[PDB]
Amino acid sequence: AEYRNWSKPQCQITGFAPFSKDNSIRLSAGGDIWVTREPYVSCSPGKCYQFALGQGTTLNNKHSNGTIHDRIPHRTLLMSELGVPFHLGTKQVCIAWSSSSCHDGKAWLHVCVTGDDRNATASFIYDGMLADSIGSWSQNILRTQESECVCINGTCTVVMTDGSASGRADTRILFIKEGKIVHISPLSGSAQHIEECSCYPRYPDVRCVCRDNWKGSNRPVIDINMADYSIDSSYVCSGLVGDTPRNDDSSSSSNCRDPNNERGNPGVKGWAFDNGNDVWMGRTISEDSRSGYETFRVTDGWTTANSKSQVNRQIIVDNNNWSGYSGIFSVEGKSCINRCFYVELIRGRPQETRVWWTSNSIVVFCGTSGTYGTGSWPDGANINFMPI
Amino acid sequence: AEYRNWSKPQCQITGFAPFSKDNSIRLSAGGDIWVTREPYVSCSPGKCYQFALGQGTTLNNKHSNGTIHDRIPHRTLLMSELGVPFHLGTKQVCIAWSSSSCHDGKAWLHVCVTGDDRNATASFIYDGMLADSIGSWSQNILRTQESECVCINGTCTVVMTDGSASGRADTRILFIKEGKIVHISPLSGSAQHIEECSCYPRYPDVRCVCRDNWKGSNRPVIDINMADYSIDSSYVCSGLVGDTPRNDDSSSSSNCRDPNNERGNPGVKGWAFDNGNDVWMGRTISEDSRSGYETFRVTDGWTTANSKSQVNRQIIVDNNNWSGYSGIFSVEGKSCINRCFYVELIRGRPQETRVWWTSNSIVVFCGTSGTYGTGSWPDGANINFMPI
Amino acid sequence: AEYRNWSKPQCQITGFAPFSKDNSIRLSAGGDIWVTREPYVSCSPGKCYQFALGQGTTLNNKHSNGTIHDRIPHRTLLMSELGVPFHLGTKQVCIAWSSSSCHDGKAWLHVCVTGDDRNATASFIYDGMLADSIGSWSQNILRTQESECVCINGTCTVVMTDGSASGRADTRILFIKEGKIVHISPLSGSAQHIEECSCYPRYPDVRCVCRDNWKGSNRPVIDINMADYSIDSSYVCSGLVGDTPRNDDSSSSSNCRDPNNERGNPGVKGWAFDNGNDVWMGRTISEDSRSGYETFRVTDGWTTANSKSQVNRQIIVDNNNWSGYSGIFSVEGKSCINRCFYVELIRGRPQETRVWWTSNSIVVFCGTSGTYGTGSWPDGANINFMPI
Amino acid sequence: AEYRNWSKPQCQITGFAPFSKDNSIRLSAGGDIWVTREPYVSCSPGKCYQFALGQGTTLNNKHSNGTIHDRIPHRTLLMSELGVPFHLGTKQVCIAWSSSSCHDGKAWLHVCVTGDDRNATASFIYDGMLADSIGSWSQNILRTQESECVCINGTCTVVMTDGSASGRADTRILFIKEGKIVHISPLSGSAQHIEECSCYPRYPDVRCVCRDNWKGSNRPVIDINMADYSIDSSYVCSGLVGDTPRNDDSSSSSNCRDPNNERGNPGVKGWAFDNGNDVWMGRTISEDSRSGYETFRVTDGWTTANSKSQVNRQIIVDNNNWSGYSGIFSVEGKSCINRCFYVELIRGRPQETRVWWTSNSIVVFCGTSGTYGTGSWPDGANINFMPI
Ligand SMILES: *[C@@H]1O[C@H](CO)[C@@H](O[C@@H]2O[C@H](CO)[C@@H](O[C@@H]3O[C@H](CO[C@@H]4O[C@H](CO)[C@@H](O)[C@H](O[C@H]5O[C@H](CO)[C@@H](O)[C@H](O)[C@@H]5O)[C@@H]4O)[C@@H](O)[C@H](O[C@H]4O[C@H](CO)[C@@H](O)[C@H](O)[C@@H]4O[C@H]4O[C@H](CO)[C@@H](O)[C@H](O)[C@@H]4O)[C@@H]3O)[C@H](O)[C@H]2NC(C)=O)[C@H](O)[C@H]1NC(C)=O
Ligand SMILES: *[C@@H]1O[C@H](CO)[C@@H](O[C@@H]2O[C@H](CO)[C@@H](O[C@@H]3O[C@H](CO[C@@H]4O[C@H](CO)[C@@H](O)[C@H](O[C@H]5O[C@H](CO)[C@@H](O)[C@H](O)[C@@H]5O)[C@@H]4O)[C@@H](O)[C@H](O[C@H]4O[C@H](CO)[C@@H](O)[C@H](O)[C@@H]4O[C@H]4O[C@H](CO)[C@@H](O)[C@H](O)[C@@H]4O)[C@@H]3O)[C@H](O)[C@H]2NC(C)=O)[C@H](O)[C@H]1NC(C)=O
Ligand SMILES: *[C@@H]1O[C@H](CO)[C@@H](O[C@@H]2O[C@H](CO)[C@@H](O[C@@H]3O[C@H](CO[C@@H]4O[C@H](CO)[C@@H](O)[C@H](O[C@H]5O[C@H](CO)[C@@H](O)[C@H](O)[C@@H]5O)[C@@H]4O)[C@@H](O)[C@H](O[C@H]4O[C@H](CO)[C@@H](O)[C@H](O)[C@@H]4O[C@H]4O[C@H](CO)[C@@H](O)[C@H](O)[C@@H]4O)[C@@H]3O)[C@H](O)[C@H]2NC(C)=O)[C@H](O)[C@H]1NC(C)=O
Ligand SMILES: *[C@@H]1O[C@H](CO)[C@@H](O[C@@H]2O[C@H](CO)[C@@H](O[C@@H]3O[C@H](CO[C@H]4O[C@H](CO)[C@@H](O)[C@H](O[C@H]5O[C@H](CO)[C@@H](O)[C@H](O)[C@@H]5O)[C@@H]4O)[C@@H](O)[C@H](O[C@H]4O[C@H](CO)[C@@H](O)[C@H](O)[C@@H]4O[C@H]4O[C@H](CO)[C@@H](O)[C@H](O)[C@@H]4O)[C@@H]3O)[C@H](O)[C@H]2NC(C)=O)[C@H](O)[C@H]1NC(C)=O
Ligand SMILES: *[C@@H]1O[C@H](CO)[C@@H](O[C@@H]2O[C@H](CO)[C@@H](O)[C@H](O)[C@H]2NC(C)=O)[C@H](O)[C@H]1NC(C)=O
Ligand SMILES: *[C@@H]1O[C@H](CO)[C@@H](O[C@@H]2O[C@H](CO)[C@@H](O)[C@H](O)[C@H]2NC(C)=O)[C@H](O)[C@H]1NC(C)=O
Ligand SMILES: *[C@@H]1O[C@H](CO)[C@@H](O[C@@H]2O[C@H](CO)[C@@H](O)[C@H](O)[C@H]2NC(C)=O)[C@H](O)[C@H]1NC(C)=O
Ligand SMILES: *[C@@H]1O[C@H](CO)[C@@H](O[C@@H]2O[C@H](CO)[C@@H](O)[C@H](O)[C@H]2NC(C)=O)[C@H](O)[C@H]1NC(C)=O
Ligand SMILES: *[C@@H]1O[C@H](CO)[C@@H](O[C@H]2O[C@H](CO)[C@@H](O)[C@H](O)[C@H]2NC(C)=O)[C@H](O)[C@H]1NC(C)=O
Ligand SMILES: *[C@@H]1O[C@H](CO)[C@@H](O)[C@H](O)[C@H]1NC(C)=O
Ligand SMILES: [Ca+2]
Ligand SMILES: [Ca+2]
Ligand SMILES: [Ca+2]
Ligand SMILES: [Ca+2]
Repeated sequence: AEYRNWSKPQCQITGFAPFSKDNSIRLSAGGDIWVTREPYVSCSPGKCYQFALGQGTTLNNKHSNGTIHDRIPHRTLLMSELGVPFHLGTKQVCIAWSSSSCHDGKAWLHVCVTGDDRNATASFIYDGMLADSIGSWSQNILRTQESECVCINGTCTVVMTDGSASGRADTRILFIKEGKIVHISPLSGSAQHIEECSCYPRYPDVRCVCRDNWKGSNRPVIDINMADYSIDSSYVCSGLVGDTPRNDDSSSSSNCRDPNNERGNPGVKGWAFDNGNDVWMGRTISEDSRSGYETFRVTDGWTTANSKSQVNRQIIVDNNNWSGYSGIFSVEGKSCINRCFYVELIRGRPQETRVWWTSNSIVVFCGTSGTYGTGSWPDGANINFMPI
Repeated sequence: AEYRNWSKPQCQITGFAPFSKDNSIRLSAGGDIWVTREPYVSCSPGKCYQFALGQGTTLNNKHSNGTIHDRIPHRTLLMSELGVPFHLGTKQVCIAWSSSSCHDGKAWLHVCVTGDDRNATASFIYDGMLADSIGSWSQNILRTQESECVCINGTCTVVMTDGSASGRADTRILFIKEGKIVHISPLSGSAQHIEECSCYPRYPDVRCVCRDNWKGSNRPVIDINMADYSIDSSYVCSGLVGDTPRNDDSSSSSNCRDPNNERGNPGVKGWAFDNGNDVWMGRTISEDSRSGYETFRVTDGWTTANSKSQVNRQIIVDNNNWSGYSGIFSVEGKSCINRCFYVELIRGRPQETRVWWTSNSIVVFCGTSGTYGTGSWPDGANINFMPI
Repeated sequence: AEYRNWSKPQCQITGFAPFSKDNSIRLSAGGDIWVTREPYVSCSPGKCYQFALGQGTTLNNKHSNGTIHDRIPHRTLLMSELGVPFHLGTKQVCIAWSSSSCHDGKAWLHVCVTGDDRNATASFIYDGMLADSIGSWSQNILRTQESECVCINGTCTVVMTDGSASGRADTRILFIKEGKIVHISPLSGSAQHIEECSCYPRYPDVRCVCRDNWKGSNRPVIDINMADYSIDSSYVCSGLVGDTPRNDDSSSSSNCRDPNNERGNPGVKGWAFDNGNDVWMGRTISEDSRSGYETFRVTDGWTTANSKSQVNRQIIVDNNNWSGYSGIFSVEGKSCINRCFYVELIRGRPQETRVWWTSNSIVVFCGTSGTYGTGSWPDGANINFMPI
Repeated sequence: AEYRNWSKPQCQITGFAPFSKDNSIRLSAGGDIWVTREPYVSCSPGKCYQFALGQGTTLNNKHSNGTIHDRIPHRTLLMSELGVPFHLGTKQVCIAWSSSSCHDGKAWLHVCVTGDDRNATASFIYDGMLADSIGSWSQNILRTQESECVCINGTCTVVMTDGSASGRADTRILFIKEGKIVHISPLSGSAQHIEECSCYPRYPDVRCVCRDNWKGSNRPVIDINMADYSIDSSYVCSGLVGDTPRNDDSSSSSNCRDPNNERGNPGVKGWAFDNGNDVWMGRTISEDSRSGYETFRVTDGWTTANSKSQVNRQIIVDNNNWSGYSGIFSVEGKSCINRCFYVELIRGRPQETRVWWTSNSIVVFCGTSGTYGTGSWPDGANINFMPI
């Protein structure tokens, strides 16, 4: 086995087609299934896996009470083949309340953060072995992507932020080789309060679309040069913005350079990617809350400030149903690199108070250059049928 | 690994021998097992798998209520090694309320249809990656075989129908290479309403025996030329007809060319195959309902209109037990190609109203050129022992 | 991969050491575990598996009621790695109420008998594919070994009896090559009623020690010539006899040639093997019932009629606990072939009537040339803690 | 594959980073999970596994009652990939109420002791086969390490003790090659009572740190010459001692040569390792009971009697939570050999009497040469939420 390079152009797509759905919450009502959140998807060259942060309990279990809290010592990174639900035989790959994973063509790298909020440890696990670690550098909360990292030619890159709810954010970009940290670069350019990057290979570089936690409903973009470790950043140009909350479509804006100061907090993890002058992106259908999900393309939305010219809309989850985080992953075909995405479907607290638990399922779609129809693919659990 | 060609003569069989049984419903009464329907079986060169359309729930689970409905967004295609029941570690391979799968010698192809009734999407997944998609061409329930597709020399063929189950039904035959659609041919010949084809290789071509949903209790036959993509069709010659409902054996008929207009609707998925002038075929034992199952050969039943000369009858499931859909799969031996079949054993609604769910198990038989005995292998669950 | 030949001498042993235990019944009281009987063990060159005939149900399940009956259509052959209990992910390899399995160095062969009592079918499954079948030749009850068959240089041999409670037994030895029956030899020599052979390779031939159902508490022996397909048979010489029931040790006998006419019915499946003039053997501790288990060597017990000279006795299961069938399997080391055995530990009906089910666990021991101590390794479940 | 030699220097570590946690007890309250104790970890060159001694039952199962008792015939050695909890599909690798395991670069060796207290058997299983066995030499509870053995160049070593727990016991060091015992050496040097050694490679030799059961709260050290089979022993020099119970830090001592006679009984399994003149070690935080866990380095604590100079402390489990046994394992990187450890987190009896069972989970950490933060990673189960 050789290192992956992702050295192919991006597939020209017309939209997205259904790929996978796990039905975790529906299954939790008649079986032993992990309580989770912050899922994502990543593929080795041989196959695709779903990941998530467990809460150290199954759902029909009294320890599921209070699982809205993000950071406890019992959280571990779960890894299962895509489509296989998170049952009791699922592997806990490392201890983590924040994570990122990727495969370099030879082995899996996992970045796993756990410990005290303000003095955390990030472990780097390469090929099933502990290879390196780093402590929190600012003693705010050290956190990472909650989606796949990206490796080119044996060098993997991951974005991390040591930040706090007060809008403090010290963002650094790590370069890692067989689990060893070989360089760390500070964030540079105009992006301001970066969390939870969704990154993708754009050979010879890497590009991330992130979450502005504090001041922008427009999404930050980071460019990472894999050859000399230099960094740049800005915001997605599209006047149809990707975060939640946000203004409505006729009053929303972006100038490509600065956070837009429109309903900037708290934001939600999401994704977007460039196709020439155009941008493909997802977002929640609601402007206020994490409900529904839609994808579309914005013509000129990548290079012209404030374009609002959409086309190729699809509903993924209708607006009567809960969504959550979303993110990108990439797949190498014979001649081109395809872009896919997942949507976290959160059930329970805080929106549904009949139960005491918090958990999610997922749905996944992939780029197609064929044709397709319409639908809606929500979580599908009836909250009244669940353990409490 | 090379592509499969199926370029051997058909095994001369004397009947069928027991091969596999999954006991799903019996197991569902003391364990977490998936609710399913529309199962089938397909073998790679290395092993066999069972497939089915899940209902996004286990059986001992309140979400099993109402699983008589065919099309919900939570249906996924389940895949498990043959004989491993559909438990909670089962892989959901794609989102689907109608499907077909086959292995081309290198990798698995799955065809997965989901979404709105009037605007569905069919996804094509090859080697674990999304390779193509199509949208509905008549806007009235795009649907496919619910059994294995067939590949020769890297080209896979699958039959799909869209449109009104009564009138203006539009059947198309797709040709697919590594998951990309390379050609689509319209149905041609005298077959009139086609659904749920059971197909098999007949080198260098492919042949399918289908279900006439509307006017015929005699089964349609479709021939598919894999060299030039041309199509022909007619009806199985045998005066002993294969659909349900049907007339009794002394008043049933077929003229090879047209639907017989004898109790044509609604039909059931089934199979048949040719051996020279003879046909081997399965059907339900009851002429009225989906109860029992029997196989036999009809001498001259392939090439002479209205032959009623049977031999080699076997009871697979006795007429005191429910059956369901059935279909064919093929297996390559060292010197010949064998034919096998599966029977869906449907339990619950509509026939059994003590419970609120609908599900199935399977039983599977394969051609033999040896000797064999008799028996009956029904589902075996006691409806009174079940969750409700 | 090449075919196995088992062309190594037998390891010289001093006794047996503990190898595996599955604890099935103890686990069944707090988990979903298959109901089974007639287990055995067999190893491919890479690993060992435990096998058993399921009853189409888990134990904590209302379908476990009435599982004392030996022959229903829902019985399937279960296969799991040795030490992994028979849980819901266990593979049902074929449909069977009697079976035998073995690995030829390239693939698994399973012999699986199911159907009507008096008109059964035996299927032969090689490398996951149905390769042949045979019907009952006498229309009594067709049955096979309930332990491993043996393959040498690509030819596998298995012993089958088509027999009935009226002392009738038509015994045949089959020779099978990649799942095809290539020859069938009748039983020959002085053994009279043969059931449930425990067989082992003894290069270039195969040797079996069986159960006499009717006239002998001394065990029949069969020799199988793998070059010309000829057969011979006789009875184990040892005056300490291996069947149950049997006379006590001072009044028991064998003349090497004939059944001893001492408490000959019904017997139990068991094993023995030769080491020069000596025999190693197991048997129940009780002379009346299937309780306890012990092993020992009888000096001159293989070649001198009526030798009662035991040495190296070990208790495996003490005489306050239920045993059951036992059998032999063989393991290829780098320089020699070791002999190992399993004991079925039957719980429930008919001996324990608080419950309505019958099932078993197993314990497994292997030949050692070292030293060892003492113990007792029974099933260990408390019948009062079980589902009913 | 070649034999492992561990012929690299020890990684220069700055402390330990989080690696794995299994959450067994928390899962256990809503799922079928094995009752265990005496866990450990060991890695093949390809992956890591967790091991433990099962109690022949799951926790939500009436057979869990009374599982404080250490030695029953139903105890088996459980083996699972690190992070996969001990669920019903877990492999039981051998029968054992005491064990040790290790990989020599080609295959797994397991040492498994079971049977009567006064006449036990130790089985040696190599590459899934029984290879050798030994009987008890002092007739008073033959027992071994409860952590990984160590192999260099194909020869594996394991330390065993038989005889009175707190009298004179008879400790022997076994040398094993492909499962065959090739030499046994008696303990030699000044160590007096030895139990439950934690051993590691220190090329070309092996070094163990053990438990003095009777007279010392300072830990015995054994040196094992792998080429010559010669043995030496003494006590860890550090005045900060590693056993439990022990005196407080200002009145504790060690003279490197003798047990310190300070609260010597009963002790607990633990570990330490040398780095030049320094020692790295773990211990319980409490001096009286098995509560909490901490690691640190003692400067000059390996070569100067009574050093109390600690640095680089880390809390692993805080002192409001139960700990248990701990031990070491080693991992081969590209340029150096890393040291890792596990901690057993015991729940239930005798400390927690609301329930009738005893079981544990684990947490695992590995050496790092990077930086890290702080935390506490206890078991996390609420005793009030558990089956009784
Ligand atoms: C079966 O399923 C298919 C596949 O899912 C469905 O087809 C979808 O339908 C989507 C919804 O209609 C559609 O996406 C929309 O696209 C329009 C842009 O539409 C175009 O306008 C441009 C601009 O010059 C033009 O390029 C287009 O091309 C024509 O020809 C081309 C080929 O050359 C082809 O693309 C076209 O089909 C067409 O023949 C076409 O004219 C966009 O405006 C839509 O966005 C508005 O509407 C949605 C609601 O659907 C809102 O949520 C948005 O906010 C937005 O509305 C705002 O903006 C409006 C101003 O534009 C304003 O009027 C509103 O008030 C509001 O402020 C949306 O992006 C897909 O492109 C199409 N996909 C494909 C592949 O065709 C099909 O409908 C299904 N059929 C059935 C029966 O269900
Ligand atoms: C143990 O297991 C085995 C294997 O399963 C069982 O063997 C089965 O048994 C099946 C039922 O009998 C049988 O299938 C039937 O086949 C007959 C055709 O049989 C032949 O008839 C022809 C000529 O017309 C004849 O020449 C044949 O030759 C004999 O001798 C030669 C020697 O050279 C040899 O080649 C042959 O093997 C045979 O020994 C032979 O007799 C067929 O007629 C049956 O069809 C009617 O019956 C079934 C009920 O069984 C009805 O449901 C059907 O609807 C059908 O009924 C129509 O037929 C009549 C004529 O019109 C009419 O009365 C009715 O009203 C109706 O209209 C059926 O298909 C298998 O062939 C046989 N398999 C084999 C391999 O032998 C065995 O029975 C089991 N034993 C026990 C003890 O349980
Ligand atoms: C710890 O564990 C070990 C191993 O598990 C225990 O030592 C076991 O003990 C077994 C039980 O005693 C024993 O098996 C017995 O063997 C005797 C035969 O004993 C031998 O006699 C021959 C013949 O002259 C002689 O060669 C032997 O000398 C030595 O050399 C051999 C080398 O080949 C070696 O095995 C030893 O080193 C050995 O000392 C030796 O003297 C046999 O007579 C026993 O069978 C009778 O007793 C049992 C009860 O155990 C009955 O159930 C039988 O039916 C049988 O009784 C019949 O015959 C009697 C004599 O005529 C008569 O009185 C009765 O009424 C009846 O008709 C039995 O098979 C093992 O060989 C020995 N194993 C080993 C490996 O050494 C040790 O006991 C354990 N310790 C503790 C404290 O638990
Ligand atoms: C985020 O996480 C990190 C990593 O976990 C935490 O950092 C660790 O913090 C611990 C706890 O403090 C440190 O361990 C302690 O080490 C003490 C010795 O180090 C200091 O003293 C020596 C000289 O004797 C100095 O040389 C040191 O070095 C300084 O400079 C060097 C550069 O050369 C750097 O290494 C350092 O960064 C410093 O800048 C240190 O200043 C050691 O004394 C201590 O042991 C006592 O304390 C504990 C409680 O912590 C007791 O339980 C224990 O019994 C010992 O107590 C006895 O000791 C004395 C007298 O004998 C008395 O004080 C007591 O009463 C008692 O009798 C412990 O081992 C650890 O080294 C450090 N790790 C690293 C890599 O730095 C961060 O704190 C955490 N941050 C936050 C914000 O949470
Ligand atoms: C989850 O835990 C909460 C808080 O511990 C439980 O609610 C409490 O119930 C007790 C009585 O058992 C009251 O005295 C408290 O005042 C309640 N607190 C709150 C915040 O409501 C709750 O019942 C637990 N949920 C479940 C399903 O057991
Ligand atoms: C399954 O669901 C059905 C309907 O979705 C339930 O039946 C209804 O129960 C309601 C509420 O009690 C009644 O008012 C209605 O008359 C019922 N509807 C129908 C169509 O009968 C049914 O009880 C559910 N079954 C189970 C076992 O939960
Ligand atoms: C297992 O099945 C048996 C036999 O069917 C059940 O016992 C019978 O129940 C009938 C009808 O309900 C009673 O009238 C008889 O007293 C029983 N008949 C016989 C022949 O014993 C038994 O109840 C079942 N066991 C469980 C646990 O459900
Ligand atoms: C676990 O088993 C123990 C041992 O029998 C039970 O504790 C005893 O309970 C019996 C009656 O059930 C009492 O008479 C004894 O006094 C108890 N013994 C001791 C030492 O306290 C206990 O009931 C069982 N626990 C559970 C949950 O079943
Ligand atoms: C199977 O597929 C291959 C690839 O298409 C075929 O390859 C050959 O056949 C072509 C058509 O006859 C030739 O003109 C090509 O040059 C040639 N290509 C290669 C790579 O050999 C092959 O014939 C097919 N085999 C069968 C039995 O249909
Ligand atoms: C990547 O890596 C090596 C050197 O580190 C180089 O030789 C190789 O040719 C490179 N390949 C690609 C695709 O970048
Ligand atoms: Ca924002
Ligand atoms: Ca019809
Ligand atoms: Ca007998
Ligand atoms: Ca001590």
